[PDB]
Amino acid sequence: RHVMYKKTSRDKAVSVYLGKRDYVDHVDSVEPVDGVVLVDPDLLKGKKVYVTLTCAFRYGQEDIDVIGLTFRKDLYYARTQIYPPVEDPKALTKVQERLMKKLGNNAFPFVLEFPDFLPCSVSLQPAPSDVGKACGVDFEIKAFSTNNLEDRIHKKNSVRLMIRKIQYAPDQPGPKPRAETSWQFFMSDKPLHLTASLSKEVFYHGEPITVSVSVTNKSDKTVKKISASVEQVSNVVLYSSDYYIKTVALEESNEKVPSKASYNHTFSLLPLLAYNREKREIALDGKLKHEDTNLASSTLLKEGTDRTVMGILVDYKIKVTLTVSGLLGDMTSSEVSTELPFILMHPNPDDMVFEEFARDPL
Repeated sequence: RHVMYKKTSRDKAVSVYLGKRDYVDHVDSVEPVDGVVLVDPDLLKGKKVYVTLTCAFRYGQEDIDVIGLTFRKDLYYARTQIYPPVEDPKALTKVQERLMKKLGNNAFPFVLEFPDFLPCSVSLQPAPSDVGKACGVDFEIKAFSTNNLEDRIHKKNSVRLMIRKIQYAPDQPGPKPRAETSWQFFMSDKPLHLTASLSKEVFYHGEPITVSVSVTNKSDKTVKKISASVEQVSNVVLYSSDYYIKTVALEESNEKVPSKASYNHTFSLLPLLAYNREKREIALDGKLKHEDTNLASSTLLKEGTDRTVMGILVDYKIKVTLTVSGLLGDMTSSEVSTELPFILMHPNPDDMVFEEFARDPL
């Protein structure tokens, strides 16, 4: 039941059709943006029609196109003239052949490649107070008509589609994250040993993360609490050096571990945007008002990269923490912690209808 997405200018002259709203970064390659522009030669006053792909960092507002932006940096730009055809034909995708069958002779195909240096879609949801801290990386497909490229491009003559670049890679094979720490308290004869492990390195939005915690308490002190959490750390790397950290999942266990006792337990942590709607100064992969918006993926920096092109560096870790105390009198508590980095990823996005491009609301 394959769906195609479309959107048209107000002047109805140009009209863009795409196979997807979201194009997948596969780490070593990116699905290109292939679609067709449907023009009306008569409405076009002998004009040419171009399509552009633009990746931009924005800071200060929640879109690149709105006025009031403190800062904008264009990370990538590419333009292709689809009409009149400047020949250079290519092997149409199945999507483009299908689209053209149904749309007829005024459907001209295009393909716009992503380079490998670009970031994925990432957005920082600001605090309701500090909305000037909003920033992110937007991708825009824009088709438009013009007599001369020097001329201003009116909103009526153009059509913008705000696509996403989302990242997926397989979770096997990989390593098993593991972290140990020992702490021998003053006048304890043996130490308290803490161990945490994950089954793999890569997890997908919606996938429970099971943390295996293991405590060997040879101390004289008592473990009074055991918490396991997901922490999202964000580092803005363009315009300003904003830092953010958010707990996006937490499971605790008041089950004590007495002196001279051991304890094994698995936790199951679900870092979903569903349970973090209230939170702000948090990194997402879209606008909060859309259904398809998730938490942000882990930033994968590639060898010899300019970090700053990423716009926002996002990383995830599990934190396991034991709260430890004496049994009576001196109740001074102490924490014993271990951290497990992991990669959070978009899950794999596994006749012909047309839907409007606009993304489903919440």
